[PDB]
Amino acid sequence: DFLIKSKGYLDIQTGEIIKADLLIRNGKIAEIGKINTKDATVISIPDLILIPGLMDSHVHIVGNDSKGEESIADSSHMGTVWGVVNAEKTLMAGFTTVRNVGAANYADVSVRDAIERGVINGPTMLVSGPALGITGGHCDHNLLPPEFNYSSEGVVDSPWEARKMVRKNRKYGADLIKFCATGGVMSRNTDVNAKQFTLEEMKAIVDEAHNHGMKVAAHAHGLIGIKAAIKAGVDSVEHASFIDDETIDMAIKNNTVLSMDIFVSDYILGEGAKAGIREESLNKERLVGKKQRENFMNAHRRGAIITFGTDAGIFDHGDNAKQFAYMVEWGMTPLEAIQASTIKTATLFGIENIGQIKEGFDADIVGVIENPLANIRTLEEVAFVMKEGKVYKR
Amino acid sequence: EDFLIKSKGYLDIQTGEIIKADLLIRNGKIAEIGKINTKDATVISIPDLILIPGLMDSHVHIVGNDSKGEESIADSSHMGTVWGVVNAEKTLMAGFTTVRNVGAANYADVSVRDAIERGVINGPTMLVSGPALGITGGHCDHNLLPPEFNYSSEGVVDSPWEARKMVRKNRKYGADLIKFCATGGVMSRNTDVNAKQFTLEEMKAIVDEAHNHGMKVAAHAHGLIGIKAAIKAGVDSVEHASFIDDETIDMAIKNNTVLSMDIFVSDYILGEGAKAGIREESLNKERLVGKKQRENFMNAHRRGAIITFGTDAGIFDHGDNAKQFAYMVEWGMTPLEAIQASTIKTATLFGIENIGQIKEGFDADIVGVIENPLANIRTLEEVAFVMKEGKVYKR
Amino acid sequence: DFLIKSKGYLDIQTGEIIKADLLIRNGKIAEIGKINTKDATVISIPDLILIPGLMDSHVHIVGNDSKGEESIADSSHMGTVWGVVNAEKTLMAGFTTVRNVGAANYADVSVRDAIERGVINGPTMLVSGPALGITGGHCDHNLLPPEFNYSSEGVVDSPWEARKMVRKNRKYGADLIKFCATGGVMSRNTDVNAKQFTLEEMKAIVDEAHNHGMKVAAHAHGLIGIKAAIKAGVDSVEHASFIDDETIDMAIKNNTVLSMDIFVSDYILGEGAKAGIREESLNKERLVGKKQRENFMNAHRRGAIITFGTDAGIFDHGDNAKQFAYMVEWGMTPLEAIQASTIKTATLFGIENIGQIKEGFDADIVGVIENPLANIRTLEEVAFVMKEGKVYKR
Amino acid sequence: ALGITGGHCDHNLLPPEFNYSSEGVVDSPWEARKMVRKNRKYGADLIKFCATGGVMSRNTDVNAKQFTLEEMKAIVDEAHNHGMKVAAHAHGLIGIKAAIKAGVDSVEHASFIDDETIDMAIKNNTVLSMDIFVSD
Ligand SMILES: NC(=[NH2+])NCCC[C@H](N)C(=O)O
Ligand SMILES: NC(=[NH2+])NCCC[C@H](N)C(=O)O
Ligand SMILES: NC(=[NH2+])NCCC[C@H](N)C(=O)O
Ligand SMILES: NC(=[NH2+])NCCC[C@H](N)C(=O)O
Ligand SMILES: [Zn+2]
Ligand SMILES: [Zn+2]
Ligand SMILES: [Zn+2]
Ligand SMILES: [Zn+2]
Ligand SMILES: [Zn+2]
Ligand SMILES: [Zn+2]
Ligand SMILES: [Zn+2]
Ligand SMILES: [Zn+2]
Ligand SMILES: [Zn+2]
Ligand SMILES: [Zn+2]
Ligand SMILES: [Zn+2]
Ligand SMILES: [Zn+2]
Ligand SMILES: [Zn+2]
Repeated sequence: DFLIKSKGYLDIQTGEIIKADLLIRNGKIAEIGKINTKDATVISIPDLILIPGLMDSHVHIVGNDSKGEESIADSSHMGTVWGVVNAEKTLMAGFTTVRNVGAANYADVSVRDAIERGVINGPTMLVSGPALGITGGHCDHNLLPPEFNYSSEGVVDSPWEARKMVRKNRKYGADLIKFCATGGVMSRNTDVNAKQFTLEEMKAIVDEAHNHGMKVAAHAHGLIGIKAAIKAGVDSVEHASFIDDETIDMAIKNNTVLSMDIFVSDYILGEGAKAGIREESLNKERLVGKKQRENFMNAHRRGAIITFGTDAGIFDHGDNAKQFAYMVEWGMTPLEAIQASTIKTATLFGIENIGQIKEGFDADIVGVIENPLANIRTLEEVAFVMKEGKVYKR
Repeated sequence: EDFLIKSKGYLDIQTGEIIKADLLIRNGKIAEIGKINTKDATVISIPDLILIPGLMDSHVHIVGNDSKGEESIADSSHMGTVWGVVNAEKTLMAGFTTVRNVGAANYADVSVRDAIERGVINGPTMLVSGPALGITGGHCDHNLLPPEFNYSSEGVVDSPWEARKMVRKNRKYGADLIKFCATGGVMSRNTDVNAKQFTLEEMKAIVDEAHNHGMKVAAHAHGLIGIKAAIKAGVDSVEHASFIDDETIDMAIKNNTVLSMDIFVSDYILGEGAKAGIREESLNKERLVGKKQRENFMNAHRRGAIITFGTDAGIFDHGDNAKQFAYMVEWGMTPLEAIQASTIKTATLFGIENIGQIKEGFDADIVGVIENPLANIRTLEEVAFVMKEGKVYKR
Repeated sequence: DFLIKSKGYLDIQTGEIIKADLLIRNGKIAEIGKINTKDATVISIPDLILIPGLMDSHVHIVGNDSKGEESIADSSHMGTVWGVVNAEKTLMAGFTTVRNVGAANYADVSVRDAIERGVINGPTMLVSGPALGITGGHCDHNLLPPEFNYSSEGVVDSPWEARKMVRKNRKYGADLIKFCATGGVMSRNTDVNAKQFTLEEMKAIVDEAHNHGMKVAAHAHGLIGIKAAIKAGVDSVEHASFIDDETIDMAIKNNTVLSMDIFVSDYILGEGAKAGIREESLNKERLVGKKQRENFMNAHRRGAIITFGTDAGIFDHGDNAKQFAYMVEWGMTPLEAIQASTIKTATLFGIENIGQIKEGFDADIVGVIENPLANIRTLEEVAFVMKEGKVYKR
Repeated sequence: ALGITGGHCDHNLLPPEFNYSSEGVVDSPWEARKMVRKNRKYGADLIKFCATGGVMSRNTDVNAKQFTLEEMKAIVDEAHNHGMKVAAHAHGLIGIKAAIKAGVDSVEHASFIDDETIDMAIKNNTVLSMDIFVSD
């Protein structure tokens, strides 16, 4: 049992700093206010303001981050090694629950299960397994000559094939299903504006996933794909870069969350240009970047649900909180930006008893130096992290 | 040669009346009822015993490996066949003369069935399903190996035409009926009991093809949404039916959908099975299912739904099937209704005539028992005389 | 414990009937003499003479015995069902240890393990797994058209292929290795007098098997294959139908046991002719039958070790004891015939503590009506069977 | 690790219907040669093989030799050609002899090593890597 004495805590619903102590037992926030101090151990942390543990709705924790010629023939296990490292970095940054949204060989379930079993430290991961795509789509790997005839793990090309891949992902322990509805920036030979998958295929994916109580995320930059994903019944649209007034309203009507990664565009065009990102990808980034944040601002105003998704993996894991500054700059209040990373994500994830400092809820608590409603860039350097009643950072 | 059964009196399963008579048995049928011209050959003098028709179980798994421990880990599938021989005898000796085997691999169930039929081994007449059909990762699938193995079990199908083909394949290799998983289950790893498995289109395809070949369809379904779908697809029986509500009990009544409910086996799983080697995930899913199923069993009987005697023997010991009768009367059936559920009700479900009744022309599947079963139903738990097809197997 | 009081017991070495009691503890014969019936519990069988449990060195317990058109498309599991039936029949006939010498799919290890676990009743089986043969050999199944290109489980065609099949059999639990060194009677398109396998292949089979502590049996009718099998170093030659003076001496020198089935030829030409045995097989039986028993007589005289192998499976399981009468008629004393089925087999099998009613040995004991040295045909109907301290027949 | 079909390095935990053999299973000198080459291809520093049965595996005789000497020599020759060292798992005496005779750089466990073959190891610079603690 822990008793947490602090400068106060953010009531995320109201936007209030409230001065109270927190009693923690069985990894849950047991009690809030003045508590009987005779009992057990005390976390004296009186200068820090406490916020609920942060959430990212779009990460790629597992994957090889080694670069250069020496890493060319690396096995898939190197990506699992990197997953361990990056899971720690994500948690230490104050992110306690994340949505891993594409990985190969179910190494994402392995890292998730290892965290859950307390083998390694990291956030609670909700994992997708291999993302589902058409032949030659964004989800497919178009880097080998046709003599190889290589298609990646999640490539499906009929409603029933798609159905079966959803079933196979669930079999090997996926929490959600992810699919590419358009082309993308980071892949080779994909049109960002063209729709990938027929609506029948998209509907089959969504129907099957929901039947198993799994939520569906859809990668979609181009407008025609965003429309189709919403119409198919997805729970979130990732990126949503060219969303217009009419289909923002479609999303509002259908409770479709818009998981928009407005920060990562600056990394790709700046730091990523000489990091090793291809020339074809940088040109597709120009088409997407500036237009996405304009649409982000419009979508928020019109009233669409937007979550905090960063596409961490492209940029460094642990730097996820840099998106908060971008989020307020493009039309959100500091409170709204933090709500997008807590209560909004919680609903999207379909997990209750997280995202709020409230009695009964899980003890996922982040301590921060300044007031986050005054300066949101304090989230970029957190000073206390507790996940499930365990302290990982001081 | 002919036999004369001098009994304390047989039970007319239609009426409830212990009609005192004698029975002449020739060619494996009941030829004469009443006082007969004692003409021919030998006399089965067994006058302490009340006579009932041979008992039926609509849900068994006779073939399967019952060996436990580390020593049995790399056993071939033939061990499950060996056990099948053992368990077939144990089933017949417990007074069950016709059973419906409802899920087995490699058509070993048709091999055991045929062996019994050929007189190679002793056991009940089996109606066999072959491999049960299920989706990838479903209850019918084996979810115990790593993804690297990419293992899916025999009856895994994932499209209406794949499903169609599997029904045809089972028929090709000698199946009598078709069985499929409509929801997740208790005993499997990584299955949601509440969630539906298969699309309705898939289910309808299975049913349509099976019925086209004169095969009946059983559907494993715990969750309500899958029970609805199975009935709507047109199955002949819903196994378990654990979360069936008022509305869909009426659906079943309207469509002649039998409810094959296993109310006994839950006590074995939570009690004896907890230390026997049943996984922690399975025991938690049993607590969700068990108590609620029997409440729904009581409600379904009262609303007027056809319920058969199905035990899920294989989980518990084969031979102990008759233990469910006590549970059956306790949960709203009369002693007569519980025996009817194991005789006439099952015979219709099985689609076999000339069985389930002590009547002239019917098959000589006759069980002798000590006390009156309408007085004490637990006498069925220890039968003293078993005749199957005019041959005596127990005295 | 068990205290067996009988008329007496056959001393298998001397041929005398010793009067004593037999104390049984933990499956072994603990004491032989006048024994204080002390703790427990007495088996009074005063009319019966006790002999060691009988052995067969050549059986096929697992295999489909169903005939007619209805059995044509039977799965291999029907052979397993029949295996259960035939194991019981073998044990009730007073055979407590047998050597099963060819079966498919490791169904023989399944039946053996089921008996060992006490799931079913039967003798202790020593099993071979699939017999090794060349393409188109006696061990191969030559009943399908060439379009099918079917070769059976144990077909090997190089020394390293043969090595690997031995290793594979051991992996899936075989006790011994069996191979075809010549063509046979019961197969289609095989020359009985032609050698199958090169010597190099034969030597590789034997070397690998011996390296693992497995014994090697070789099916060999034709003289030239018998020679080769002995030269390769086999522990037994099955059938050995055309063995001459020179190679009988080869067998004596090398301790090569001759497992000869003299009875079964009368079944094949008589009962089997109408049972469904093909015309090509009956003609090859006429070449083998009469000549084999003449050679059996010569080999015994010259001093070669001959065990009791019947080829049960062709004829009915349980009728194994009929070979005893044939065995005395062709040059053995009644004692020598029973010795061939007890002490001789035990050595061949490589199992100690069986085959003798002796202190420390296993309680494999058969009770019989008359004296077996007076009338050997009492073995054809035994009255008492105990295997490993358990009574199966009274 | 390289091993025979059904050996200590093989995994004998599945039914014969699966026909599963593990990654390093080799059953001829040239197969063995190839697996050494494959291991080197994907970055191995040394080669390890099972020369006898072991404790922790299912269905293996600890005192029986696994691999022919020819196979063993092929493994060692090929590894040495690439400047890789060879370790050999060996409990039983008859396998330890063979591994030394084949020219391994170390014998792992070496549980039943006698006077004569300790001298063989000394003469050949064969290191004995012995795990005396783990049995407790
Ligand atoms: N707003 C952005 N440009 N985000 C980057 C998109 C990255 C995404 N994985 C793709 O390849 O399409
Ligand atoms: N009353 C019961 N618990 N019935 C369910 C028995 C187990 C069932 N075959 C399953 O795994 O789903
Ligand atoms: N002595 C004999 N009858 N030998 C022939 C027995 C049949 C033997 N299994 C074969 O086909 O060769
Ligand atoms: N006494 C010992 N060192 N025992 C442990 C041996 C471990 C080795 N991996 C084996 O199973 O063979
Ligand atoms: Zn958590
Ligand atoms: Zn994307
Ligand atoms: Zn992404
Ligand atoms: Zn706002
Ligand atoms: Zn019948
Ligand atoms: Zn079920
Ligand atoms: Zn069942
Ligand atoms: Zn009633
Ligand atoms: Zn024995
Ligand atoms: Zn033969
Ligand atoms: Zn034979
Ligand atoms: Zn003699
Ligand atoms: Zn080792």
